[PDB]
Amino acid sequence: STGSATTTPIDSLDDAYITPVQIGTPAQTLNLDFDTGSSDLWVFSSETTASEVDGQTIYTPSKSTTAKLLSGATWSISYGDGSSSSGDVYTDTVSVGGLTVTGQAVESAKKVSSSFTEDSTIDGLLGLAFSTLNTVSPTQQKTFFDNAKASLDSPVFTADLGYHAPGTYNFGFIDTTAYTGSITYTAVSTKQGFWEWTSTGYAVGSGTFKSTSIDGIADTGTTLLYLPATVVSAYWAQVSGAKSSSSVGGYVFPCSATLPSFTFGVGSARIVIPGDYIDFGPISTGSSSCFGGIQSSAGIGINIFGDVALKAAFVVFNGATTPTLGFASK
Repeated sequence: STGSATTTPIDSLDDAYITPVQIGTPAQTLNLDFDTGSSDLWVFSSETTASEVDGQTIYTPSKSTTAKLLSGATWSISYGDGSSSSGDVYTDTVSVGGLTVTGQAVESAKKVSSSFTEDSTIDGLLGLAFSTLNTVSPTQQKTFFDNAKASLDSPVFTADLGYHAPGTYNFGFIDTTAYTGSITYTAVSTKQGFWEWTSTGYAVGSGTFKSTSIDGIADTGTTLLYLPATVVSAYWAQVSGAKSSSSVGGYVFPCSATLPSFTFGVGSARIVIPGDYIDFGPISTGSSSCFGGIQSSAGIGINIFGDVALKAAFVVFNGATTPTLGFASK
């Protein structure tokens, strides 16, 4: 089997991407944030504290003839941005782009933190990291991809995120029309539960490529590109007037600037992020200070190849017995 679904930016800045997902019988379609950095499929629901729902579409398990309470199971997750959610668990039928998994754990939110409530466009998350990170207790549950894998034509999914435009998540096949050149594959460590890999270096604009190993994670659920402070300083030093602002929480730059590109290495191959992809717009409405799309990881503990980086590539998440990642230009 295969599946193919369009993923759409939630706003004009590509702050996140939503993909429609069918849950239950009859189908209830919710727009979920596909997140290769976590491993829970959780949704706003009829059980979510009413004051914490503000415009999201909810899953109502009582209206699904295939929903079954997973007795005794609870979940609770905290994300790197400080947001969180928790609740109980149903199993139900879940379909993405024509690919159907029966008995998928659907984690029903009883509580969500403010950033989730405040984002009316995101009805939940669909985790695509390794199932060892799944938070369901006392019986850990498998991700949608893990459950589908054996049925897929090939044990892979691909992320093709658009810049200010829709893109595609495919399951079970590699669309050879969706990229240019060849796909370069690179080793993955699953030791932390992430799609963790080592970039071979970087360049800023037309500058020379610096060969240096940068371990990080391919994370569709993180908006920006978080890299070591040395790398980030070298990038922003090429932008007149750019500075790190403690009050704003990162590098800002004059909105009048034209940003340089940023290149990252994948083995001997190179992925070029155009400068425009690094502009996240005014820090507040009407400001001439703009927020940068490349930020320091120094306070995180891990480097994160988020959407800013991934949207410049066609990315293969190869879930073979030994997982690997593939990157192609497009």
